[PDB]
Amino acid sequence: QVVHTETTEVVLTADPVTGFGIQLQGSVFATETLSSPPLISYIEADSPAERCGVLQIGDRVMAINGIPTEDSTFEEANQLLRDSSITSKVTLEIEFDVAES
Repeated sequence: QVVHTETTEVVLTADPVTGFGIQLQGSVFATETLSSPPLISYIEADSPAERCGVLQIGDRVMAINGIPTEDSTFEEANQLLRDSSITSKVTLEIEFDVAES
């Protein structure tokens, strides 16, 4: 159970069905804590994020498509996901903390 902590660059592509079944809450749309920054905490059983083979609940998004969000803006996160349609794909910079090997 080694302890780690790094940032990952997960580039996703808007699926022709749903697009981005993955949701990121800025500690506002969840009863668990609030007034906090935006992060990933929701994936679909058929979304590019789930099938990305490198995404899960816990990823701290703080630099998506350039926009690292300001303080806390849930609406901002959703906007970034929708702004991915422009290029058909987005690059979300997240931070993970390994705590189990």
